Amino acid sequence: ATAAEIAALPRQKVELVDPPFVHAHSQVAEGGPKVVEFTMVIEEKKIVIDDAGTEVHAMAFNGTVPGPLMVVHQDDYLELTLINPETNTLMHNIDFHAATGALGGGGLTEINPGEKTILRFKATKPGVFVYHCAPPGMVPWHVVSGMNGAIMVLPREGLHDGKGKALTYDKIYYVGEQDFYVPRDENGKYKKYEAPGDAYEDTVKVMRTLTPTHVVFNGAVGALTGDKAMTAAVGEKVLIVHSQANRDTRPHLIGGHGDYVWATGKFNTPPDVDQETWFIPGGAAGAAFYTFQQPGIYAYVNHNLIEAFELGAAAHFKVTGEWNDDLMTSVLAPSG
Amino acid sequence: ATAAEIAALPRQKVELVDPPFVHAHSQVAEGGPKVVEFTMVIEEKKIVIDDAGTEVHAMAFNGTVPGPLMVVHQDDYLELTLINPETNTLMHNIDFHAATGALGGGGLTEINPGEKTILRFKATKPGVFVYHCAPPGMVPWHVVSGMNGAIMVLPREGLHDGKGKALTYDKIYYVGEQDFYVPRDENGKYKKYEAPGDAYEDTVKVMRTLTPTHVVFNGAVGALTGDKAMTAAVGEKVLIVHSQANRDTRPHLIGGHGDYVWATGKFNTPPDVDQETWFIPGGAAGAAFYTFQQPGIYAYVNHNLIEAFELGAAAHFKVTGEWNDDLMTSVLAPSG
Amino acid sequence: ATAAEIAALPRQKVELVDPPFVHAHSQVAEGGPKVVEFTMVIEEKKIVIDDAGTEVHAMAFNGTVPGPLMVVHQDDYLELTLINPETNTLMHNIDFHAATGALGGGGLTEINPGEKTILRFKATKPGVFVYHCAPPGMVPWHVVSGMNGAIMVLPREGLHDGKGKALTYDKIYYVGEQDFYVPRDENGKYKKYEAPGDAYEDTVKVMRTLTPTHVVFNGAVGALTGDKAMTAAVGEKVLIVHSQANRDTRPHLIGGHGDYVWATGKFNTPPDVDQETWFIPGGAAGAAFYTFQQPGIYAYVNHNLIEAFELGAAAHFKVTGEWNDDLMTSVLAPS
Ligand SMILES: [Cl-]
Ligand SMILES: [Cl-]
Ligand SMILES: [Cl-]
Ligand SMILES: [Cu+2]
Ligand SMILES: [Cu+2]
Ligand SMILES: [Cu+2]
Ligand SMILES: [Cu+2]
Ligand SMILES: [Cu+2]
Ligand SMILES: [Cu+2]
Repeated sequence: ATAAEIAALPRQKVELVDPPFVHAHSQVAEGGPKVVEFTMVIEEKKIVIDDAGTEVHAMAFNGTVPGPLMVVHQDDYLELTLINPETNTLMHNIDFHAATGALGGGGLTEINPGEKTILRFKATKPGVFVYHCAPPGMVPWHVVSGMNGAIMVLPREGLHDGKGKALTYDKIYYVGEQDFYVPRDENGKYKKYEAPGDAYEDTVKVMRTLTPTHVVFNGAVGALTGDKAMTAAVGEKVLIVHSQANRDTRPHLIGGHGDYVWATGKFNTPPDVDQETWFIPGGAAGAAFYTFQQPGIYAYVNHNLIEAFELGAAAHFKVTGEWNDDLMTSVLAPSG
Repeated sequence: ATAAEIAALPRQKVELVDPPFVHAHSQVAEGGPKVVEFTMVIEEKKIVIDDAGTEVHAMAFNGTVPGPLMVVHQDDYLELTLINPETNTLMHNIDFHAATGALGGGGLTEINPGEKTILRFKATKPGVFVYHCAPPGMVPWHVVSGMNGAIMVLPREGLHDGKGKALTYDKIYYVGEQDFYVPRDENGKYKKYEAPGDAYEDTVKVMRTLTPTHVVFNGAVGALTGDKAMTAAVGEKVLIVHSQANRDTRPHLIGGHGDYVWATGKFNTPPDVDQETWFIPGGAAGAAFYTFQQPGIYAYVNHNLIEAFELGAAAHFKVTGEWNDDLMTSVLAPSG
Repeated sequence: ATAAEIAALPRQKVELVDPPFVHAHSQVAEGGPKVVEFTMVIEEKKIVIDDAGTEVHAMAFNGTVPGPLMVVHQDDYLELTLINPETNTLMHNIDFHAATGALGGGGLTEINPGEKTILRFKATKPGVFVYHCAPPGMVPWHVVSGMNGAIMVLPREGLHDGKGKALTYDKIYYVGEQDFYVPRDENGKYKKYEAPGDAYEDTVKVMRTLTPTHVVFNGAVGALTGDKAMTAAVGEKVLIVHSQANRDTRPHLIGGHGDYVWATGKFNTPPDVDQETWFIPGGAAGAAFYTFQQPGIYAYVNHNLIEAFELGAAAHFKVTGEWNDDLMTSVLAPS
């Protein structure tokens, strides 16, 4: 409770890392409640989202779409230092779905270019939760320009299945999924603009059709493919955290399953098991736990396959290890 | 069980109230099975749904969009007197998703202007359920002109969490979400018509694109905002019933959570907990239970933020009490 | 399981049947693990999908949209012989969402016209699961041309509720839902094409709007209405398996409920109960169990009612038996 007791608590400063990677943390909390501190600089910046050179004026927490994942434990205090540099042109703020009161922090964090703010909240509820910018009058526009990310609030005792048993992951990835609404000119070619402000009226028009032009993981078509593929090994236990701040998605691991999925993203709700494809509503985060059993390339997709393969929502995993013929075997290879 | 047994049961006449309020009722059932009696008159009427004077020909149970919430207990009989006055122009009926047989009651209740009908059914399954009009050949048209609502079938012992702890609400609010399909002319302006029949062909064209022009709560943009804000106090337990007869929604309380959410709306299915954003599929109702911990303004939204902030799907809660600094605090107010 | 052990398992050839019917199987497995063998031939053919004569070039497992349901039990091996006849024009393959490895078997089954393949996998997880075609660089096009179906992997002990009480169905039906994306010319008329590859660029343009032209059960508007309605009696227990390989759906039985719904489709996840409307995400199969209580015509719909009644997603059940006045009665008939 008391502001004096909260001053007595240990501090712990964390350096953030860019998605899909997640900063060092422990699954089981060592010691009692802490004030965990993060800093993020907001950058408005031109990003290129596909191979044609299509451009978006992105509004990015820490310079990335999505914003980085922050990890705390249940009953920690998270303390954010949020900086809007004077080179920015817009007011921004932050709403944590994880937090209680003042529009998730958004009423207390309104910062113009050149301003900074520090917010603290108590992470009372365990799970993965979306955060996003939400300035009055301009909420969808900042969210759909990439201004969103996730936090994970781990239970103090680490993850468990529905019936008590410990689930320890070997590695964790964060896939942030983004719907973009890029205006087209008379000839169906993507438009380009000088400042974010100039794109406003044209983007609102595309938004009102409810149809994105691109749906991407980590900011761009193919950002998580080729040599940017996520990696694992046969027998390795992976947690995939997935968020969508504005629109529904239906993740699917091609060649795999979600062994335990917290599809609502909340760790006091017991996970579904043996999932082929799970569902994360717009404005939520989810998490899926899988142990790889076969080596090779996997694709991780939004299973609206038009959104996956036409709009850009596909990532790769490259998995090393030995093939298991009991699980699957080619009895007769393709032959005439 | 037998007709004679039903004829012996006490009757209870209930006066309906307009959404978002809900008629007087008891959470734990007072005594044994009753025949609960309700009367609704159907009104066809022009409504104005936005601040630009946009009109819809609404087809409204008891004159409101959505129609009123009816509350019974498990194993009561709901006996509905449905009235279609001579001042109306179309045939209407009612399908309760809570009922078993004859298309939810739809096949037994087709009434022309000038007619009435009395339907009785046993409320065998506890939960919140959609009701809606469904005239053969004309089902979606009546549903997206506002002709839908919800009933709540309480367990006789009241609400309980997933492991038997009782859940008593202080307040209950009914939010009905509606997708509308308003035709435009060649110049972008919404069309007006002089009767409901005349809008039919044009509306069907809009409906087939599957893209609503407006998504609203309680019949209009801003219906439940500012001074028509729903009210609670810090410490109050509130039940929010949300329905959508046609299209999916993803409710979120900005600054809050769904402590217990029956996302499917069915009380024999254990609620999800600590929800940030939950999902209600088109054709269903869901309910969220939450204890306010912080005072101030809260927005209640469909978290496709385009639908919420551009299309109309936003309500307010005004909450009184004192601020809890342990839960959230501004460490450094915005500043250069 | 030693190599010797796998090698000596009994084999069983199963003859497939067309949706919405399901091949003969037992709910409780009889005996120990088996290798269950199925054969399917791929057919590219023009089908008529609505009452206006709109045609599509379907890419059809076994000649049907959806593909047939295959039924095995947990820890059975499923061994599929997949044939692509010389008269087809395109390479096809298969990805079982039930299988582990090589893109669900898609990396091992790429067959040109004139070729066959045999894939074997162990069915380790119980549930209903989508299967679909998935050729590299053309995945959505084969899926939305109807090249998808479902399998059911039953628990060895049959279905159970949450409480561990057995659930035994009398009848099972498979409803495959398909989103089609049919191009139109500038007059608003649906286009017709000579060969499947001719339709490609125009179809991808419709696909990118994310708005299907038609949403149908069993390959056409009205396919499961009228004389082809599904049948049951008062007192029968019915399992409805439903799949959608690309797009969300929200099934509803008008006049009925889902007593037990495995909405995610996976039998180790306890079912939801007393459902009005349930939700199956694109890329999944779901299952609903219901005991009919009343006779009459029921409609079974996607409960986006525009998709149901304007785009084609509506089926019928005709149920025989006697009316129960306790459950519902007309006290005063329209007057
Ligand atoms: Cl896939
Ligand atoms: Cl929000
Ligand atoms: Cl319906
Ligand atoms: Cu912003
Ligand atoms: Cu939000
Ligand atoms: Cu009506
Ligand atoms: Cu309905
Ligand atoms: Cu194919
Ligand atoms: Cu798939």
